[PDB]
Amino acid sequence: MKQAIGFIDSGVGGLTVVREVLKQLPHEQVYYLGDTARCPYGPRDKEEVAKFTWEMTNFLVDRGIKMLVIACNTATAAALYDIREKLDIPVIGVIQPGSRAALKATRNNKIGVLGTLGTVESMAYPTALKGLNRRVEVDSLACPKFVSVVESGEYKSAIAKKVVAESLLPLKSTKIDTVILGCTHYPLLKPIIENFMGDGVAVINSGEETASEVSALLDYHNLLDATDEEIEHRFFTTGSTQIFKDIAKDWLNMPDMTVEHIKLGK
Amino acid sequence: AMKQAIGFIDSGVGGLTVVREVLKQLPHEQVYYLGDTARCPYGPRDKEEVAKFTWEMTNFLVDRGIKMLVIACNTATAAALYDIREKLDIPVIGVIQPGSRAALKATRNNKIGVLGTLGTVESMAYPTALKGLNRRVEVDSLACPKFVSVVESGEYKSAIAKKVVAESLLPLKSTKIDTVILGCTHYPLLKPIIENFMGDGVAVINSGEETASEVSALLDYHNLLDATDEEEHRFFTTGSTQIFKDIAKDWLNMPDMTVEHIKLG
Ligand SMILES: [Ca+2]
Ligand SMILES: [Ca+2]
Ligand SMILES: [Cl-]
Ligand SMILES: [Cl-]
Repeated sequence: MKQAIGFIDSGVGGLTVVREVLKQLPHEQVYYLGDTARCPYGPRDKEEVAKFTWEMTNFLVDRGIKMLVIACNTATAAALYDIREKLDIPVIGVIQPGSRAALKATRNNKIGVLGTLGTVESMAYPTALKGLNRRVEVDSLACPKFVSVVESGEYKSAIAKKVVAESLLPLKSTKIDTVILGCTHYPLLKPIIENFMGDGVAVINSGEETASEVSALLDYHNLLDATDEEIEHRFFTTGSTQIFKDIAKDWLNMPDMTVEHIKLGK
Repeated sequence: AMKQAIGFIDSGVGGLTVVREVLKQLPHEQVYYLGDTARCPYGPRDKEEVAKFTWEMTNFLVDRGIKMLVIACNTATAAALYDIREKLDIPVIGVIQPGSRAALKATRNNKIGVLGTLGTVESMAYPTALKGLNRRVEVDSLACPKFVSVVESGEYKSAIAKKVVAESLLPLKSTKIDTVILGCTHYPLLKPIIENFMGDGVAVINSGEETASEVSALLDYHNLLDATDEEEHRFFTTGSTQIFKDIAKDWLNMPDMTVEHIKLG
């Protein structure tokens, strides 16, 4: 009768959300699916992204999940409303939780948003933020290089420092006191970004609030488990299981995990 | 008439510690607040009576057209949350679960102290919630019956408050507890004194912030967030309006507040 929390993503970035779920909800089993054969999603057409997101959704629903996290900013924007309406389990994305966390952390209502070209172009974060607080001013900044620096493992190195300083220089001209990491890969750069931005700026890992919302929703529906003793996490990918496993076992401190290859769509 | 309020119910001024954070995180939402000052304390009351009173406050605010309810009182949450959630057609949340999440996020060694009322402690709601989230947590609870009295009397910044806090909390210093949950919504009014007493190795937690984020999340989830530009909060007490205003205006920074007296019985 034990059921997983499902996570869907285009790749490995959603693992940063899983990381916070492991901390905050240690009794819950996680089923994660990264569609690495077809990432990036950012460049793709909304219809296509919804179709892909439904394929991933349907796969995890067949596997038995009691809640779904769309742990991808692009998929969250393209499909959240339709999936939430059609499924009878709770479904959330990462954008409303990140926005909430920013509104909690800000003191001057000047917020920065870092993300992919697609994310920043969507205006999803400004729309969420401003709907909650009309006084907020939001500066959005595309950071095209960051995903590569993280996936390639360079995110602690001298390269990351230079890439962060280069990319975020515009933000230094502002009085922003809060920066939302609006791409699930970006938490791996968080210490470097905090260093560049300085001690007056709160840097938001939206996985932390997302995990809290999962916990709250599970409680709200009386679905929280009491033990981790028969926990069997499962990781699924459409791309290379080895490349995925190599990253995941490091980010999640899980040397013994198993990654299942799957075939979706076409 | 198009905006509807979020309702908050409490034994007295404690619920204001949740309201403060709602005003911050949800600045366009209207608050309707009811404190049952005339029957405070709820702490030493039997669970059946706490539930009865909590239902009285609920009915009052439901009749005023609230769109969501926050039980901003820990003993009431323990007594009545599930029954009120189950019977109402509007979302209802309590304050024990958010406090429990917040404490577990702050702890470094998994050793948590809970301060609360006699009723909250007897219920074991906090240890049950905490261990339900992380079975490796170690929880110790302490009943602090004088704390509510000092807060409701407007004496929470005084020499007497400092003595009472020192008297009650001294046993926590003989432990390795690194996190203390303020498990009565009145207790944040005493937080500077408690922080100074406990010292800097101990995270003292006001769960109002975590409660307000949950209110925000549930409104969004159910498509209940206010999208209008209407500009008027309403406070109700079963005791003296002046004494309530003196405390509320200190805690909230809201010089022009509307406070009215009501009868529940
Ligand atoms: Ca109204
Ligand atoms: Ca231990
Ligand atoms: Cl008591
Ligand atoms: Cl209480």
